[PDB]
Amino acid sequence: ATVVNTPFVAVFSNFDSSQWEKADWANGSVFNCVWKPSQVTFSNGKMILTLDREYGGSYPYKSGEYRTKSFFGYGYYEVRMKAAKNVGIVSSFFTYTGPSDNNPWDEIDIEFLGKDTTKVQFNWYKNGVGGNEYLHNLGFDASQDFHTYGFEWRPDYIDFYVDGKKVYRGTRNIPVTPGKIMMNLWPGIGVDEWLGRYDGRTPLQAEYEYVKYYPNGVP
Repeated sequence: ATVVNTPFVAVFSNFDSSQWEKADWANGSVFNCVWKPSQVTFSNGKMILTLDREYGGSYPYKSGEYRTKSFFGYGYYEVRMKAAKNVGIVSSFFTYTGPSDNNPWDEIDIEFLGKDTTKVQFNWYKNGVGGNEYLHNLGFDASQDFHTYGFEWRPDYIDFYVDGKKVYRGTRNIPVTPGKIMMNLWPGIGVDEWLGRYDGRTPLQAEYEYVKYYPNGVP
């Protein structure tokens, strides 16, 4: 149960599966899918999250959320990934803790709004209060090939990276509490102005090659 304070590397072409959990429940909130383990699969060196229709469940859609068992502190978080492109959905890479862990809801998000994959959205929560949505123009299409994305999280700031280059700093209401690293793919509900309305189109997938955490350095 020690916060991880040493380098962590999961390359999904070859990694210790035992450090991870597939979600098998519904997040609720603005997410119009249930998580199933069946929707997290592995091929071509990649972890694949697949949003697909769901049959006779309580949700119209199923999808995948993959989550570390460990909690991680201040430092540099990096994902290499290729977002799903579709109106109304999100592909993500983020850190999260909250009341499951007797913690405040402290979270740092990098989210690719399917409706426009030339943009990446940064956000974060502290004690359950967000309101930091910043949309960055990538200058390429995030769904077209893999790129790396990341943040150095520190007590006073979060610095956002795209392909090894720092493009933004947030300073307001920075989270404090070590979180689990997670990736998910979902259709939104009740959030049309933000995501567009979800199409209902399936299957859709987001693909990830790795996740790395460095307690010390940046690029």
